[PDB]
Amino acid sequence: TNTIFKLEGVSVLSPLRKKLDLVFYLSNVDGSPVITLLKGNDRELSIYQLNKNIKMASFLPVPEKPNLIYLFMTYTSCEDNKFSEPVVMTLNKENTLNQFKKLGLLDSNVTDFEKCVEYIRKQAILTGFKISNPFVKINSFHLQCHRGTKEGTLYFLPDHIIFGFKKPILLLDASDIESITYSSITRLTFNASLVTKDGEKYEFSMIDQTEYAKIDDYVKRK
Repeated sequence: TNTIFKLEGVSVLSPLRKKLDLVFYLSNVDGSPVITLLKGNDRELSIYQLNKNIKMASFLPVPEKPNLIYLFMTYTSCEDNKFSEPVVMTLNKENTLNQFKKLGLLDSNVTDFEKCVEYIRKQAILTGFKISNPFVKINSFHLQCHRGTKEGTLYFLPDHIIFGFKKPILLLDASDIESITYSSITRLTFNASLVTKDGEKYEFSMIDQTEYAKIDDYVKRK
């Protein structure tokens, strides 16, 4: 089989929480790309034909941890229907650079992790899908809030909103948002309820009051 690249000892959070080895390879059958996540020789997760099965994929910042990055991917199905929740992995930036150097993908004098991101994004286009990098000409933002008693991170991306990363991880299409309603408004926080075109309602609470303008602008985009 044609292996394109690998990363050893990646910290996967969803749809399982385990350190796993990532292998990106092309199927011998039709050349379509595959990702598999290994523990020893055991394929814990595999997603085939990424060119058809990845619904969205993005690099996302880890709040308060600039040395790390998330790679987030949603998929139509996986090997043996083992899981449905989105793939969320944490990459250590410097480790990724070190691994890419040892695979001969980057020169030893390269110091910018964004060169790793560039490589990975180009491997996706070469194989028929797209991994975005919205935080590196539209302004994306993220913030901490609750979806009840549990804190999470709300990401506002050009085409999607994500609330992560405890189960169930929420992904909404921006174009599906019908309205926003503000409630429990105080000097410190407000609550926001997003209603989609299908009439469904998504309630977020305890958002810092300073986030109002960005959120209101976002929903008014277009």
